[PDB]
Amino acid sequence: SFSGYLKLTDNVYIKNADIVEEAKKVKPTVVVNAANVYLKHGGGVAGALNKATNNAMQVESDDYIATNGPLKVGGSCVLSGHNLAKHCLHVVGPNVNKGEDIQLLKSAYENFNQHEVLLAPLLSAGIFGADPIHSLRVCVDTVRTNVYLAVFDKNLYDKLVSSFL
Repeated sequence: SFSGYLKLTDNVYIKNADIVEEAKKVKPTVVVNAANVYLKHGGGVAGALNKATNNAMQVESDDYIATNGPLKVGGSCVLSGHNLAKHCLHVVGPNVNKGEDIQLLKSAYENFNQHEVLLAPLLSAGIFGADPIHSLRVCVDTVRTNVYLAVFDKNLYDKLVSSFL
């Protein structure tokens, strides 16, 4: 079970944590990856989760892409969670640095509603370029299932909690 989280709403919780370390500790049913459409887990959360699986996530992902083609921005797929979780829900939030529509962030968060409980990062935050305060707002206003958000950056976590409406 999840420990040390601050409750933001009925169903959204938040913690200043490294999502890889959190996943290894909890071994949740679902860990969300901040994926791109190609499932190329190079950096940010995706690079870190993939490195923790010894690249097994990338090998599985390349086979998934070879069979199915790329995901849509705002879409997702369920793959193995490897040593981190039962499943990994790869969700593609819009990458504002690639000129993608920020309105797709709500569509991206809607994927979380297919799972009762998830360990997740803030979608489109970090190297995806969106405002994490906005991502948290969209998360709380979209996700209805139980989401445990791991925010790596302490200063960002404090800003998110202190500005939460």
